[PDB]
Amino acid sequence: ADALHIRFPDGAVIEYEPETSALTVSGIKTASVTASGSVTATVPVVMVKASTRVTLDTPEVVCTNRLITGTLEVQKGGTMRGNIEHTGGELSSNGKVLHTHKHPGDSGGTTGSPL
Amino acid sequence: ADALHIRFPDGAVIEYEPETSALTVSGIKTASVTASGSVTATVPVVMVKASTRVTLDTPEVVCTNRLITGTLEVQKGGTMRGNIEHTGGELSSNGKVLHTHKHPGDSGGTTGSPL
Amino acid sequence: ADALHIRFPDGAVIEYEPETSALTVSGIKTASVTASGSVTATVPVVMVKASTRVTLDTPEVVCTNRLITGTLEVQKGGTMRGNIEHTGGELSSNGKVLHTHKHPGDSGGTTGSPL
Ligand SMILES: [Ca+2]
Ligand SMILES: [Cl-]
Ligand SMILES: [Fe+3]
Ligand code: NA
Ligand code: NA
Ligand code: NA
Repeated sequence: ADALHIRFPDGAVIEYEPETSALTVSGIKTASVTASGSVTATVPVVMVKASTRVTLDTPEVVCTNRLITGTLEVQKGGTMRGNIEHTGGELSSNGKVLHTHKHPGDSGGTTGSPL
Repeated sequence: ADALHIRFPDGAVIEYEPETSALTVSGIKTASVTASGSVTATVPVVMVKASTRVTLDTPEVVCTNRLITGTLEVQKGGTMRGNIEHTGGELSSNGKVLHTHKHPGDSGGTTGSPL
Repeated sequence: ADALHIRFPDGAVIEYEPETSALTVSGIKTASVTASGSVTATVPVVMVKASTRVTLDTPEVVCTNRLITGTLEVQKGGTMRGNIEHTGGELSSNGKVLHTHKHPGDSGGTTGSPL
């Protein structure tokens, strides 16, 4: 056909509105999509507003350019290439702080912090 | 109308079940959505269970709060702010290990590792 | 029923093609899905091709295994565990470079860079 406009007894909406070219699904509890090949979305802007969590349960997540986050937790290691510029706190490894650490010196005293 | 309940000859299902408020798409090979503006999902929990890969092919991925990963690979650099606490292995740069590295000292010997 | 094949006056397509088991939504401007519980996608490959941005506006994004990115920006700190191997530039914290930094030594001179 030529239309999609559904109002359900639970208050859900599933429709397409060609005047504004808007596909709307609202008022549902769950959605799922199960496919054997691929799911693709091609659009300038993707917004996911998830008040609990977004889980990407996969061997690999690839971000092709920039990734921005508030906090980061890495569990099992990694690699980094390129200039990595840390500021605004301490970058420590096993308690040793990059910008402030000292060493025993070579003649019995202590070095200063990094120059 | 008021219902959406489709069973296809390939075994796929596309339906909405208002008793449980559940939208189900199953038994398909591929899905795609192509839009000129935006795609938005607003829901407490998003689960993506992808046995091969999730690719976010975009100039920028933004996580507004926490990001947790198993391993991390950064290809082209970055910035970090705030306290970054590494433990449980070596944090190295060009082979130099933050928590264990030593230097030639200022009078001919070698420093100890970081205090 | 047993079919889903819609052509709209704006040129949009919403259909399922059982010959190839392909669900297609195309030629739209916006889509949104609003749910009170969860949205789940289970499929080997997820592709998001977003010419402006992907935003995960959530307390927590979890990648269960590998995360790969071009650049990284961490705004508010974090933790890292496991071996983290940086190469191919400078890893600095508050201007102090892991692989090249020096210290005042313990007898009035300057240390060398890391061994
Ligand atoms: Ca000395
Ligand atoms: Cl010294
Ligand atoms: Fe040092
Ligand atoms: Na530490
Ligand atoms: Na290294
Ligand atoms: Na720095």
